[PDB]
Amino acid sequence: FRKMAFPSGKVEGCMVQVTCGTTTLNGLWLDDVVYCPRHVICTSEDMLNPNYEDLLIRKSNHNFLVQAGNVQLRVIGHSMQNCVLKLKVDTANPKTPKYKFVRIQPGQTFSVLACYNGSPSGVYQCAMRPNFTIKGSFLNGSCGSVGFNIDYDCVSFCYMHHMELPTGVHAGTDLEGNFYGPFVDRQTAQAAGTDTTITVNVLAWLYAAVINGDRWFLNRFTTTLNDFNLVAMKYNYEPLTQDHVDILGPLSAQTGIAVLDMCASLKELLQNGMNGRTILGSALLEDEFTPFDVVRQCS
Ligand SMILES: *C(=N)Cn1c(N2CC3(C2)CC(F)(F)C3)c(-c2ccc(F)c(Cl)c2)c(=O)n(-c2cncc(Cl)c2)c1=O
Repeated sequence: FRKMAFPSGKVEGCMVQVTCGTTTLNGLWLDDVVYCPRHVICTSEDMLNPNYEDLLIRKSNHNFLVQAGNVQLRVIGHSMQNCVLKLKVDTANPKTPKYKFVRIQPGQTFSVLACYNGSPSGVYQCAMRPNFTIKGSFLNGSCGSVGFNIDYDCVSFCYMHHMELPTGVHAGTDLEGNFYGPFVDRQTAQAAGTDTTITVNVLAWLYAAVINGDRWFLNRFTTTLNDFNLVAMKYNYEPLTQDHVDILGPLSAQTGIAVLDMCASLKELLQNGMNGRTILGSALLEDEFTPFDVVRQCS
């Protein structure tokens, strides 16, 4: 059992390099618009507290260089939308996939295509944490890398990378330029909230373990939503709702294991630990697989 990303080809053909003066980062080219982080218009002296509006007045169309590999795009308009710039270009991307922009909820997963200088370098699976950070793997130059899901033909873009916080976790926006959580595109102290564990995801992963033949943690007990939620609170797990129970319905049905029974098994794991045993080759409880992801990789 492994985190698996979506095939990246459809997004790879959308990545470009954006340069404003001496500042370069990655952009996303869809139809005749390139999307990128607005901090492309900054220099180092700006970063403690940029006035983006004032910085952008000194910028004309020709001050943005956009390159799609070799293909050299002509910028014919620009605007700022929240924390992204939209550069209108003369040429529609011929490789534009069917796509949508979506603002995800905490707990939801997506693939990241990490890019440097407009070139794709790696793909991996990630999650929006409850505190609205993502635990990405990004180096300097990665801004403008995107997070997405692929449903049949359609690319659903949900994340654009902006910044690494001092703690080494990552913050960024939806493709409308609104940050997830309370983060801002300046270099101030921005402490994260409690990184709580995504309970419904852990349950989904326990079901995937049963589907794949790891069953040692199935115990004799059941519990109630309220009693389980006391336990979740003590262990900094998200509260489980009836909605969560409902979305676990297919996995429950497939395995014959009532969601509240699986809850009682999780309770025991939280209270007693894993006593040196593994689940799906992991020595901790994994929370970055959704119910939806589990179905994908199991059947
Ligand atoms: C991303 N392509 C470059 N970079 C930044 N940058 C780029 C600048 C801000 C320096 C500049 F030229 F003036 C504009 C940041 C960053 C730092 C502070 C801040 F408020 C923002 Cl909005 C961004 C950054 O964090 N990273 C980054 C991203 N992911 C991982 C790492 Cl190790 C660094 C970055 O590459």
